[PDB]
Amino acid sequence: MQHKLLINGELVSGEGEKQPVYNPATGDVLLEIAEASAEQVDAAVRAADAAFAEWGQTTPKVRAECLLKLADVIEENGQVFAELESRNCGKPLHSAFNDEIPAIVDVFRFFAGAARCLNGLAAGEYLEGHTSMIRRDPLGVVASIAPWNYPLMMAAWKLAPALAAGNCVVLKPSEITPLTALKLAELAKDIFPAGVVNILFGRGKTVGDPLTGHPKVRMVSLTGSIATGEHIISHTASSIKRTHMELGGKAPVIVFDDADIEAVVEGVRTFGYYNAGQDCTAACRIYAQKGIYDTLVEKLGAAVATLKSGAPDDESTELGPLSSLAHLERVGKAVEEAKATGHIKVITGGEKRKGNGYYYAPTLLAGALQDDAIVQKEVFGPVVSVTPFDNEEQVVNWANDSQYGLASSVWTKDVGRAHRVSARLQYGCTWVNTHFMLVSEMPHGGQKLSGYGKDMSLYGLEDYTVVRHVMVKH
Amino acid sequence: MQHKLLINGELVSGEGEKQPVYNPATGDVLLEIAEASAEQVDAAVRAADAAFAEWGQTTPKVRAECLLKLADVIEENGQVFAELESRNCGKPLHSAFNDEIPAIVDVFRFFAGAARCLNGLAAGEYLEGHTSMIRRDPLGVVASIAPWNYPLMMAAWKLAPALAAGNCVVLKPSEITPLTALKLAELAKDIFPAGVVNILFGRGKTVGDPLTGHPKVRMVSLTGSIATGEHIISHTASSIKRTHMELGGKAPVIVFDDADIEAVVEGVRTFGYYNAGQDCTAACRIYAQKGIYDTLVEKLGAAVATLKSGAPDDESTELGPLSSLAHLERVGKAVEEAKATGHIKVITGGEKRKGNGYYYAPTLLAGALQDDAIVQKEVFGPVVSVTPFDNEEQVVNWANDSQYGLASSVWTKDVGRAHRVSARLQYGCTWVNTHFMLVSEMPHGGQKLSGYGKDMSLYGLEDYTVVRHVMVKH
Amino acid sequence: MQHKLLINGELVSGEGEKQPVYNPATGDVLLEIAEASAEQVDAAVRAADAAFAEWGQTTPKVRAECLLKLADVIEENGQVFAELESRNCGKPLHSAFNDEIPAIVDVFRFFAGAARCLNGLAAGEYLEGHTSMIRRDPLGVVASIAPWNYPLMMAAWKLAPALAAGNCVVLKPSEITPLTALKLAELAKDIFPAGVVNILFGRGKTVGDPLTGHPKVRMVSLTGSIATGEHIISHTASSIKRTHMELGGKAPVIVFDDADIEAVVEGVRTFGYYNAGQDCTAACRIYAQKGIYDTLVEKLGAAVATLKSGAPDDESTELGPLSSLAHLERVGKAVEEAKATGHIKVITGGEKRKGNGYYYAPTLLAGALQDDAIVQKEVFGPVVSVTPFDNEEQVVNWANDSQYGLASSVWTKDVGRAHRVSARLQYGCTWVNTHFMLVSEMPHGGQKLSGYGKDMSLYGLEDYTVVRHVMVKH
Amino acid sequence: MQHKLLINGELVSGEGEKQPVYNPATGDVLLEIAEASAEQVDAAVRAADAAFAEWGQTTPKVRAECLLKLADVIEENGQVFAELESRNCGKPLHSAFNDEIPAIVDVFRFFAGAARCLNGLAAGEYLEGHTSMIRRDPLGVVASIAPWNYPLMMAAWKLAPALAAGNCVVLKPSEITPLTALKLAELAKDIFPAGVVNILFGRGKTVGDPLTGHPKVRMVSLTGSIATGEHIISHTASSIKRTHMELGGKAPVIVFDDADIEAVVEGVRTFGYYNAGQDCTAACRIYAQKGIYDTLVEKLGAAVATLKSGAPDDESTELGPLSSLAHLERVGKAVEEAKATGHIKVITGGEKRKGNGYYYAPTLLAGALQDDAIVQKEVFGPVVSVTPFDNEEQVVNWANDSQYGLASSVWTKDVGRAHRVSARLQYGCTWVNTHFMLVSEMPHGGQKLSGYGKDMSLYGLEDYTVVRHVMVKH
Ligand SMILES: NC(=O)C1=CN([C@@H]2O[C@H](COP(=O)(O)OP(=O)(O)OC[C@H]3O[C@@H](n4cnc5c(N)ncnc54)[C@H](O)[C@@H]3O)[C@@H](O)[C@H]2O)C=CC1
Ligand SMILES: NC(=O)C1=CN([C@@H]2O[C@H](COP(=O)(O)OP(=O)(O)OC[C@H]3O[C@@H](n4cnc5c(N)ncnc54)[C@H](O)[C@@H]3O)[C@@H](O)[C@H]2O)C=CC1
Ligand SMILES: NC(=O)C1=CN([C@@H]2O[C@H](COP(=O)(O)OP(=O)(O)OC[C@H]3O[C@@H](n4cnc5c(N)ncnc54)[C@H](O)[C@@H]3O)[C@@H](O)[C@H]2O)C=CC1
Repeated sequence: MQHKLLINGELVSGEGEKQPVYNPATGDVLLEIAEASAEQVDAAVRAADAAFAEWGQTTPKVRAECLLKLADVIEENGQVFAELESRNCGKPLHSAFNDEIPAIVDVFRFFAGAARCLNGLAAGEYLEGHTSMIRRDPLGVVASIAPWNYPLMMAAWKLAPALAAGNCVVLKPSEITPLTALKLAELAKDIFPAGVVNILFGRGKTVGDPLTGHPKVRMVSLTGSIATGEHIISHTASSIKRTHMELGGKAPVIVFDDADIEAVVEGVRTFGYYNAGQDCTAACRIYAQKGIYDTLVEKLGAAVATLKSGAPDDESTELGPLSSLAHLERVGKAVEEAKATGHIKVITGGEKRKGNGYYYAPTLLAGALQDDAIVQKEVFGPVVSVTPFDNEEQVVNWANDSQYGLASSVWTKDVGRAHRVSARLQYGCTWVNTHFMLVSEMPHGGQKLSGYGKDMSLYGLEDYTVVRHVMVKH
Repeated sequence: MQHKLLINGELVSGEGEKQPVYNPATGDVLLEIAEASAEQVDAAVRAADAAFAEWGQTTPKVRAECLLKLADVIEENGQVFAELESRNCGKPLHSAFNDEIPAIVDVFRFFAGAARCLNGLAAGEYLEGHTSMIRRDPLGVVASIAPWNYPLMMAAWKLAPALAAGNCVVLKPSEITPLTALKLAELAKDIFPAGVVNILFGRGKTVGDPLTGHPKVRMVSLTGSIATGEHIISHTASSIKRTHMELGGKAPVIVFDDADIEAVVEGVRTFGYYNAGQDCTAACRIYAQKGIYDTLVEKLGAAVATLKSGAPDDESTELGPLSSLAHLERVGKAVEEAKATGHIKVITGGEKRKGNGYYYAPTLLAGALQDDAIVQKEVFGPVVSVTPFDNEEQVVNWANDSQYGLASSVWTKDVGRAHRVSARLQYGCTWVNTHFMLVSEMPHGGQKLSGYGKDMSLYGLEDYTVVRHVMVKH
Repeated sequence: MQHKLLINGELVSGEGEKQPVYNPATGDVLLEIAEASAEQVDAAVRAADAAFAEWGQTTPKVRAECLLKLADVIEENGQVFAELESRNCGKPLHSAFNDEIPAIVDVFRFFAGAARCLNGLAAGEYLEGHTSMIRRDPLGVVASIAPWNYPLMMAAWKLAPALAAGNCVVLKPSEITPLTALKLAELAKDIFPAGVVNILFGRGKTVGDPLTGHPKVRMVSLTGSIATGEHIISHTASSIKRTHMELGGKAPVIVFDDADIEAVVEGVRTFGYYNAGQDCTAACRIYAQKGIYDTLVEKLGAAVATLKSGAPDDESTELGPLSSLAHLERVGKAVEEAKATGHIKVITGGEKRKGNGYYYAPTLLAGALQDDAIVQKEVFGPVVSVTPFDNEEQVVNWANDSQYGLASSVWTKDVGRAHRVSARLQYGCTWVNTHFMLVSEMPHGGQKLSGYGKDMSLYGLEDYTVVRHVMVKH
Repeated sequence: MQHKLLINGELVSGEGEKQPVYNPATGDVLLEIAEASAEQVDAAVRAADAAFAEWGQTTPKVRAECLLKLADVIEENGQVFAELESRNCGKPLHSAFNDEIPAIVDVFRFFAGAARCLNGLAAGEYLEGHTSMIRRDPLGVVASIAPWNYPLMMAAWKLAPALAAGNCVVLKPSEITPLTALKLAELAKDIFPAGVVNILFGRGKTVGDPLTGHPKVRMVSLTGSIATGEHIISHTASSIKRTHMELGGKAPVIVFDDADIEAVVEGVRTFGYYNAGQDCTAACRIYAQKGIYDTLVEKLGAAVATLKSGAPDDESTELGPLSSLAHLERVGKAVEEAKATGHIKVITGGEKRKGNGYYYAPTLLAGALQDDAIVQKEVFGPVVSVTPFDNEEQVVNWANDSQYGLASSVWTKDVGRAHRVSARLQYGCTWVNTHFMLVSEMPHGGQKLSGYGKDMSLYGLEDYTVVRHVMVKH
């Protein structure tokens, strides 16, 4: 149980107000943790700023080596990290341990390698008698704001490319889920020079506002809700801060008549509900051609109904709780508002579970229409909707008439159709005949209200550099 | 006398309010032009949105061809274009014809070539049994907002990459300098399909606010002031619009003891006052090493005093007027504030010219200190200040202690020093033993409050695309 | 009608031996052209080496501009180039004019653009206190050897990236087909500085050998047979000359049971027999799944039998003659070899056309086995074989057990299978559900005995550069 | 000492003839090692080729992990590798351990990361209704030939990119210096799947020729002499094998009047004679402007003469022996022909050292002229020549009139000139005011008779891939 902030190479108790941290599987408080005070946010940013003079002139190879050691330390401590995440998030331990930990280590190893591989334009005399070259320099201090659904994983996605690029970082995890960030703080303390990495604790208003609005923070990076994104953008507009934003999605799952229906069902059973659907790429919005609609709904309803909820440290557990009491009510409301339309049918689920801890039933809803709030707004819970469609053109225009733009999939056995739909979809990512898969080499990020900017890949690193032109007269 | 807007392939009169356009050399009204109405702003964006369906799916080759045509049409009308810009802007005719026109033509020809040269990640199996590929797709409707200092040039810088990336465009020129834009509108009418290029006219509040606020606008690109920049980021925050920003600069000209002093004087006499200093890269704030400080002030004062003001259409004319009455007043005020410091000597200039038109005397200001407003804040007039400095480390630190980050130069004969200073400058571009030189291949753009995003280069193209990951299960 | 060599900016008669050039549709001599003498070969190389001192220091902009004006000139002379190519090669006029001319113009336009877009590595301090940058400089004099199948087109493929990169070029066309290249010589005389382009006439032994063996030639680029590839490689090994090689292919066309059979027939009818099959990507070797083999053989033999041979200048003509008397004998003996195998049935064709000029009948052969010479060796004629297969793995292993690696296609409606096979095929190109399509943006070039290096695309330009590291100590 | 071959996952004794390995400090025989037999060569290529089936389809993540593992194993055994290298090559122990070992480990760590960062072209529709993507797939079996100057390091330069690209490898070390190769074999046995790495022992003619001439080998990579290069090119010509060649250089050291003479002296003293000058980037050829010529020659002579020879395992030792008796015989004869020219003065050295072991005296030769053999031919021993020049243009022309193209440097304080001369030099790399410095991210490789292709950097990985165009019809 580690509870202190990391500021300028030191572990320090927050001197701000204490706040409760819950075990969502039971509703019990794990502990109370004191927030960073106004003075602590400011000290953190100042240390980062002072660390940048030397840190921002390091070589790729030195940064690469810091990142590989950070990778090793997380890997050697995988068990402890999974346990804290499962306790804090209610993730089934086996899921946290087997799926997330290996990914988090790999993010770090991949960004170590990428640090050393940055592209440019050929240097030469584009104007007679002058030599031009292009560099990628870092920006300075980055404010990173991580969400509650993948606490350590988001932390890794924000830290790794910022560091790789030669910036100093001030990280605020969600106040719901600080436990693994504060264990990382303890373990990562001496890997980077003092002030290069600072990790704080507390709420958006009390810690987040002073952080993101500091005159020395040159870039804010955020993964959370659109209203938060909107807020950070206006709040930092007076200093034209670089922003980097991932604000959720509402992935259409387009299933045509020639899809392997069993594979769709097997897929959605996992991708609709994994992490209780609190996932920015959740397979939550099915468009199913009218030919296969009834068969899909029946078979999906029956596969979803067998998802096993239980203790997170039980291996048989597939579906854990929601993140907080408030989130549970949020998800519950959305479903009741679906029900209230009169044409949406509950195929299975649609209830909070009995007990303490924040469990909602795995839910499937059918007969959802394009203009329904269930289709158009992100629910972020263990809830999947099904909408009938007639034809390719109509369903592509529906999928793309969305304010979201992060992820999507198409299920069809036809080569031509898969490539047509793929080319047209206005989403950061499109899977063909699967969903959900990410690799550290391939960029994750949105368009429209989903945001802009990439996590993972070389693009991810590029977002934390400024491209510069130096032209030398002969 | 071309006064009509281009909306959906048609030349139409503005149905909003009449406004005056002036000749800055004489102070006379050139004509009055009806602004675009609220309804016309909305029709333009609707046209571009509907045109995007087909235009976003065109090939690189087809967009390139359209862009070569556009280039052609500008070069065929270069003499006319240069005349309109001179009349509206007060630019010397020979300068607008011999410097601006070819560069404009070349911007379009460059971007035609780069539309076909877009980079990606090697397609392949990053996860066993799944082929990943990476795409660069267009955003939709771009709202482009251009300044009054380089009206046709900035229009090109905004039009060329956005079209090359596959977007549709709604362009608003400065209400002060619309004449080349409206001539472009007539000339380029049938080169792109209806709705792909739309050009309007009117002020920021009455036309720019409803344009950048349109729900169908996905990206807003602005060259203009910091205040305008902050306001647009605030205004479009609610829809997380991509923003692309170039908000000016204050280019440090760092001159060491071993510099070629006569080449510095020759350079600054051009690059300080070209365009009356209304240039986002003007050589406007000199740091001069103490060994050469007084000789430089001496020789620069004498060279700046000879700069010739006169009729724009006269080949001997070197310095034209400022853009408007209010911008003359702004510049004048700045100069007076420097005087009132008590420690700043006027070496030459520092008065408004008698006569009609908005002429300001070419001005050198000496004894400017680091913390003076004349050093920290962009004047955007024919005014340069000179500050003495001691040593390399001190001056780099002073130069980098700015809210601006666009352009800069270092003058020194030593290779080591030139590279050391160039590596450390926090500026989008640094020149060595010159200033001011731009080529279509090399990006131009800032950091800090100068903004982010590039114009020109492969990078300025990348800015109008979304990176997409498509992954196909085997 | 044009017969002079281009040497150092002058048009001059060969002083070597006269050689005959035939019209292959009639077997008549078009004219006799004197070869470059050994002195002229030396002289053209020394002119290119002399021109390289300035040409290799030109800006991308200037090279681009040369290339666009060359593109204009070809376009302007489209009709004439098509007639000469049709006369000298037997290509149906409509095809040379409508297919080849527009691609040739486009190649030069594409490379104009790509010349300004060359990639590199971010410049920076990879070693503390040292700034490294990466350049892409030209090699020098490039000897270019073109084949008889696509005379002007291959001339464009060799010239365009070599010039774009800043090399000087000494081109040798096939002695069988020099006519468009000599017209090129006249037309292009003055677009580049003297000696930057040189065009010669003559055979391999008398002209190629002295050219490719010249001490100042730094790179040889050849499209032609494996034996000429082998020979050039030996003959230039003494001076580690850079080689660039496209040596033919034997494209596997893989047809699965779920293919659109009618589309495969339509495709192979054009792509097996376009240019009388004298094409490096011809669809010449079908592997047909057991399920559809017999249907495919029946439908294909019926489609092949309608191919209309006749006067090249007739709009209805689809199949022109072979390139020479010797090539006709070669093709003929290949077909008699299959037949003598005792298990290959002639479905249609399989003879010489009556009359003069070098026409072979459009030919389909069925029952060819994996180890038959008809399957294994390039015939380069209007001849296509068909071989049954059982399963996917078997046939991918068959297709890959070849000495060729240039092009290939897979025909299947199944997305999974399309991507599996495409991933696995050991060929420079793989089309899915089509064949033969090329674009200037995408590379074309082989592996194994097909050679190495690309034509078209940014990669094609890269092949004519040396990457250089300049490291500057602080 | 370890003497066994690594073939297909097993350590086996050579079954060919026994060859002596020498300690070049003393002339003692270290041991005898049996060569691979022709059967063993064949068996190695066959194991690699069978290993490719699965190894060529691994993900970048997997290969990178094998590479990080191998880096870990070399690092963990750093002290032993350096001892073996020292005993084998006469390298001073402190030099091999402090300089060579860290750089070798880093090569592997670098390539591990680069394996996951491969660039491509943007996937999309370059031809309407067709989706194009670009991949980078492995070649299959690579034969790598390592030299005796940096045995382990060159084995890493060849192994790391070939493996990162997805190829299998059969490495032949120099028969002179196999000890670290065969220690690596032992230690690396189980890191890769069976047959993915194979390490043989033996001579160019008995093991080399059958290895590089094998039908399953698709690429040959050689670092060695020009003769050897020319021979590998002719010998593999019949199968058009990809070759990859680093064949030496003669690096010009260009020293202008404004150079820091003391820095030039301190530089060359190290870079002229490190590794007894048996380096392809040796600072061996000085061009010294007439103003500073006599001072440089005096001071250089005095620095060179203090170079301390002595036992390799002694900390004070700076200069070790040459690599063998024959190489010492060669070096001594190159110096004798320089003396017999009648115009070269021996400033210091110019003799074999008394004793056993192959020590030659650190040697400085003055008054050598542009056309002398000592200036035009690589010597590869502790020998440096000095040539007086008059002007910049003359010396750049002198430096570029070489059949070498690997490395070079320029020493001058002037920014203009350093850039002018760097841009013009026809050398794969140019240092400015230093020489010799290599880093993993930056390519090393030549042009002209120094060969082509690159070691280290992303370029060096690209050299072991085939770019492929996959195009899917809609
Ligand atoms: N990755 C995620 O956690 C995502 C969450 N959402 C949605 O957010 C909705 C409602 O609020 P929450 O969900 O609790 O997420 P949120 O946006 O409120 O929280 C994400 C992060 O932003 C921080 N934050 C909030 N205000 C801030 C401020 N003024 N300055 C700086 N940082 C600030 C939070 O403390 C937290 O670390 C939920 O429906 C959830 O689905 C949507 C997309 C992604
Ligand atoms: N190009 C640059 O980087 C420039 C920096 N500046 C600085 O700022 C001053 C510029 O003069 P101004 O005309 O006042 O403003 P502005 O310089 O920012 O004009 C730029 C463009 O933005 C538009 N604009 C203004 N308000 C808008 C709104 N609410 N919504 C949409 N578009 C809007 C204008 O109509 C014009 O087309 C100068 O003193 C100079 O110091 C000025 C001009 C250019
Ligand atoms: N003077 C003569 O009697 C010659 C006879 N041959 C023989 O005749 C046939 C030639 O037919 P193609 O199919 O045109 O050969 P090819 O098909 O590979 O022709 C491709 C191009 O390579 C050129 N080339 C051929 N040998 C060369 C060499 N040694 N050095 C530089 N360039 C060279 C050709 O002139 C042509 O431009 C072959 O069967 C070959 O054995 C080849 C060259 C000369």
